[PDB]
Amino acid sequence: VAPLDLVQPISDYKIYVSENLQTLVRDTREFTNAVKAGDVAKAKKLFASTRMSYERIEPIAELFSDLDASIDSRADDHEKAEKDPAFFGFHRIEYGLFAQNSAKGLAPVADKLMADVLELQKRIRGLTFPPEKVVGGAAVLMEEVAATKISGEEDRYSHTDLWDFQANFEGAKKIVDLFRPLVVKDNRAFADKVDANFDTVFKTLAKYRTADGGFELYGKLSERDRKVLAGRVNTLAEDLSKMRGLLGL
Ligand SMILES: [Cu+2]
Repeated sequence: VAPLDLVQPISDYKIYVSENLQTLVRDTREFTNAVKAGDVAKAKKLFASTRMSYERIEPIAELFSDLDASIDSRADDHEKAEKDPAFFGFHRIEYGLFAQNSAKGLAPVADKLMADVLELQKRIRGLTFPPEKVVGGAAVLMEEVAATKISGEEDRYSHTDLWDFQANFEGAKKIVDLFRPLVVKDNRAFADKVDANFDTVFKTLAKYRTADGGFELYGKLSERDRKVLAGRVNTLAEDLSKMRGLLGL
């Protein structure tokens, strides 16, 4: 794959990233202001779907590692866990909303979160996307979805994990789709494989959908169901890992 042939997919991935940030900013506005207005109910129904935008751009969170750890960090990323004042973002607000069932003291965390999403948009505006970090970030995100997220660790309090899994798989697929034209040149069998693998994982999550387009609580998956998904998700990581090889990255 010639270097110049990598320019096209990246710039389209950026438009993609942009549209998700346009959608995130909006949904985070409605979401945060519901939190600050003490409407614990509205904020709970908006939580998972709001994050989908953020969870689809997670294959490149390294390119904004600081805003990542501000927006989407979790309790065990802080030495004082759920009562650490360094804990910010969705999952901090998730604790109050779902676990403790209140909005008390969440107004500060809400505005800071609104700030970070705006700052994330401002960043990516003029941020360049290394192709190996785009493909590589995808493969690893699949690696950690199968290895670590599978535990239910990301949304401890709401158990909205399947929303996030879906958004991760969708964001990762988008990348496979934008690179398929370069890949299919010498590895059509492999491109076809990757599609069928993603298709499998989507068909797997679809068993947990409801008509709204939402998902059952993650607890509802037995530890056997978890291991079956993990195996299917791990296949995705493997492919993205070999896809970046095949493209010369
Ligand atoms: Cu996340």
